[PDB]
Amino acid sequence: IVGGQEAPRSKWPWQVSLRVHGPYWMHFCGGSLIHPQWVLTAAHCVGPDVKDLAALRVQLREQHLYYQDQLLPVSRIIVHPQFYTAQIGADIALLELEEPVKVSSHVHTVTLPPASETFPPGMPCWVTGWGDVDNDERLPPPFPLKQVKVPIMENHICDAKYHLGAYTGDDVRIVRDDMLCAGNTRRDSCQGDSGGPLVCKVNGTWLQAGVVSWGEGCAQPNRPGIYTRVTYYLDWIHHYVPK
Ligand SMILES: NCc1cccc(C2CCN(C(=O)c3cccc(-c4cccc([B@@-]5(O)Oc6ccc(C(=O)N7CCC(c8cccc(CN)c8)CC7)cc6O5)c4)c3)CC2)c1
Repeated sequence: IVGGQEAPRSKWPWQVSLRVHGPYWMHFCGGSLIHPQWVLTAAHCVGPDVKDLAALRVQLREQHLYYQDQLLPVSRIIVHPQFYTAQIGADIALLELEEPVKVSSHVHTVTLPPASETFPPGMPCWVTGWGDVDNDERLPPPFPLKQVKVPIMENHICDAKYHLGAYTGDDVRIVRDDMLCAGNTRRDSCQGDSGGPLVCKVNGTWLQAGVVSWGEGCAQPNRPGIYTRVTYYLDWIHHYVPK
């Protein structure tokens, strides 16, 4: 997370950290709890190639990475079958946990948007995670969960911005219809936040609008952050995750 601030303990109780086995169980991507056995994340965090499940674990909401880890194993990685790269799209995946988690005020699910919600500009939305605090700047220890309020840009503004300073033909779409843009040069996600949630408050409920997907660097001029658009993938999600 670039810009913004350390998150409060009572906020983002759905935030998840994904961990890869090595010298230590290292954070590489975010996720969100959308059901007691289901984490929603980005496909590029776990694919496109098939990983060893035993090398992957999940950590539920933690104010600081590593200090009070209670890792949780994973029984299934479902990755969207359209997925090959983030730039093409369908950068969305699901993790099933070996057990259902227990829900509380500290730790509970996020609500998915109804298919009609467009998330127009001037909606207040926050993105969260333990990723880099700028281009090539690691989040320093003690690795607090960060948040930043990001302005949503309409898809067509954002596509056009990605064409400024580019050779790519204006008619050749870069920001796709299954994607969502937010951020500016002060406020953005970065590496390490991929797979975590962009959430927007609507009628006093938090809805996850996006999954942190990609961008040309972080908080770079004319390069807003790009997120997978959750509305686009509800039917796919619901094929696996009960209502
Ligand atoms: N601010 C929002 C935000 C949120 C989260 C994360 C980000 C980051 C996204 C990635 N970043 C980019 O700037 C970026 C931007 C655009 C495109 C890319 C990108 C472009 C093309 C490919 C990829 B890649 O992710 O997709 C890949 C597919 C394959 C490979 C690979 O295996 N190699 C590359 C090709 C190499 C190669 C070269 C020559 C010949 C061969 C054949 N033997 C093979 C071999 C290694 C490597 C790959 O990298 C990424 C990266 C940094 C910031 C941003």
